[PDB]
Amino acid sequence: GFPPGPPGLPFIGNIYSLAASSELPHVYMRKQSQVYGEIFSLDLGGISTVVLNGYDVVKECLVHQSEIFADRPCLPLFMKMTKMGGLLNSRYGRGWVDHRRLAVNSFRYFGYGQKSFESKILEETKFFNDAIETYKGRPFDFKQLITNAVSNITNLIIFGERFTYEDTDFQHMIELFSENVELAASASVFLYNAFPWIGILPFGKHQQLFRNAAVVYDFLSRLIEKASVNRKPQLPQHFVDAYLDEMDQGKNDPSSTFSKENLIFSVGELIIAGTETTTNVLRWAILFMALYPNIQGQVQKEIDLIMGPNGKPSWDDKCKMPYTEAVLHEVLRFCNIVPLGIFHATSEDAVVRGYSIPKGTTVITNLYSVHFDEKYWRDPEVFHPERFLDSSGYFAKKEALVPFSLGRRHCLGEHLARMEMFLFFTALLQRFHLHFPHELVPDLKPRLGMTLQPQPYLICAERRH
Ligand SMILES: OC[C@H]1O[C@@H]2O[C@H]3[C@H](O)[C@@H](O)[C@@H](O[C@H]4[C@H](O)[C@@H](O)[C@@H](O[C@H]5[C@H](O)[C@@H](O)[C@@H](O[C@H]6[C@H](O)[C@@H](O)[C@@H](O[C@H]7[C@H](O)[C@@H](O)[C@@H](O[C@H]8[C@H](O)[C@@H](O)[C@@H](O[C@H]1[C@H](O)[C@H]2O)O[C@@H]8CO)O[C@@H]7CO)O[C@@H]6CO)O[C@@H]5CO)O[C@@H]4CO)O[C@@H]3CO
Ligand code: HEM
Ligand SMILES: C=C1CC[C@H](O)C/C1=C/C=C1\CCC[C@]2(C)[C@@H]([C@H](C)/C=C/[C@H](C)C(C)C)CC[C@@H]12
Repeated sequence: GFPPGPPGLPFIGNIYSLAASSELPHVYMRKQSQVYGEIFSLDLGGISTVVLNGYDVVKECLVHQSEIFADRPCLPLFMKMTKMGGLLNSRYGRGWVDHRRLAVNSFRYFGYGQKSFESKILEETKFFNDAIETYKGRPFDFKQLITNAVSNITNLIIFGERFTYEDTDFQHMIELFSENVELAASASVFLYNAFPWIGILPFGKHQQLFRNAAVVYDFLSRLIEKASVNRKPQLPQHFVDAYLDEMDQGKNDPSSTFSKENLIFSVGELIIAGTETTTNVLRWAILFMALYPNIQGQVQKEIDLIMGPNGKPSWDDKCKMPYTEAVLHEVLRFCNIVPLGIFHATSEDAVVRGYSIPKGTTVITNLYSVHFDEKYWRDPEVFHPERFLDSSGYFAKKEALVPFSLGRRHCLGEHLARMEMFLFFTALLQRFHLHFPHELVPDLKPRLGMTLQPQPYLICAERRH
């Protein structure tokens, strides 16, 4: 029958278990998998859920049974936000196919498929490093600047332009949207999805989320209107124009899935997916480089050898920079920016390893448990970039590294994120030495959210050459 799992209280089930725990949810789930096995169940206030732990079960579900596990759960929060339309939380089906295909094609065509695109990223690193330089080595929080810089890469693809670092209205929208990604992980929202009548209560994190989402929605529709002003039909300049072309071609198809709503949802999703995740990867990398100056120095040694101290970083340099690549992958493995992926659901009744999983069951992919899977990793609890180097000193790709997930829903933005991570990291470490103020003791415990981000920390960036 159904997979077994820990017991919890009546009504609220394992929401109590997760909330009472001293461990963050993904850690709690990995430990429970040592007791009940690789696939176990949680009851989240009456919502029946299975958790997939370790490389093998995750791959068996997302890859071997790719169609069956490619759906999204109809949680009240998600139904309320996007009606299971758009792209990121779209039901597995025609609408998802339509939006996925459009987004994938737009990212190549308006983005990295064009010769001039990398130079637009480099211009962003220059805007970004110049802003860092203005602090003149005094301690500050990088979060805002990194967020601006990274969101701008996708802005180019979506809106056809970057926005300046004085655009406080755009930055405010992103701040509320990011708050929502964090609130989505709270006990308040787990309880809301279990007992949606809690919406009657006016105070709480659930009302903070709903209010933020209304503000963000309006802002996004106004950005999309402005980006469509000078549109030339069938000659799109960006994802918005391309979306509008699609709506025109499907005007007489009534089952066409493209819509004004779905444009706002899919745009919002593309914006927050990229901005939240890539930002946090860089924020974790900087923390660990300041923490471990010998590792920071090896990276800088390699930059100087390959790029030179004044040469412009290029994506083609990556294959000559194995240690830089090792460090970036080890930040992804170790820091787990998306620890529990995005929740899946079964699109039909499933059988996995003898256990029955009924249609619509929520499926949590514990990606953290894959990256700490001792069948595949030696001492996964240790941060060790050199685990990614082969006996000739070259970067070695590992099957059980899946920070972008696997299967049908695997990260659409992976290639772009990898370019951004590499070019921003190297441009930054080429120009500055990074360390903490007064060598101060920084906190490395992540915040609770749907992504893992560090607590606020100051860093001193000092010009090198
Ligand atoms: O006003 C009397 C009120 O009585 C009943 O409510 C009780 C409730 O059921 C209990 O749970 C408890 O409430 C405590 C609550 O659980 C705590 O979370 C807390 O609140 C903090 C929040 O955590 C934090 O988010 C923030 O609160 C902000 C809200 O999130 C935000 O939405 C906004 O709230 C405003 C609302 O937009 C607006 O509705 C208006 O509120 C009126 C209500 O519409 C109306 O129902 C009635 O409230 C009754 C209610 O019916 C009973 O269930 O009158 C309200 C007029 O005041 O205005 C809101 C105020 O801004 O802004 C807030 C900013 O605070 O911060 C708080 C910090 O405390 O503490 C609660 C302790 O009370 O008890 C209450 C009654 O005591
Ligand atoms: C370090 C950077 C990033 C990481 C680690 C990351 C990770 C992930 C993960 C784990 C998923 C879950 C897929 C699943 O459901 O199993 C995902 C989905 C997704 N990501 Fe990313 N991501 C990154 C950057 C980006 C960027 C920059 C964009 C867009 C500009 C993006 C767009 C998306 C979209 C649209 C989905 C949902 C796709 C679908 O449902 O079909 N991601 N990502
Ligand atoms: C799609 C939108 C934009 C317009 C409106 O505000 C409604 C809306 C909400 C989006 C949300 C709110 C809930 C939490 C969502 C679903 C996030 C979910 C939990 C996914 C998070 C993963 C980890 C991403 C960030 C990589 C992404 C989009 C967020």
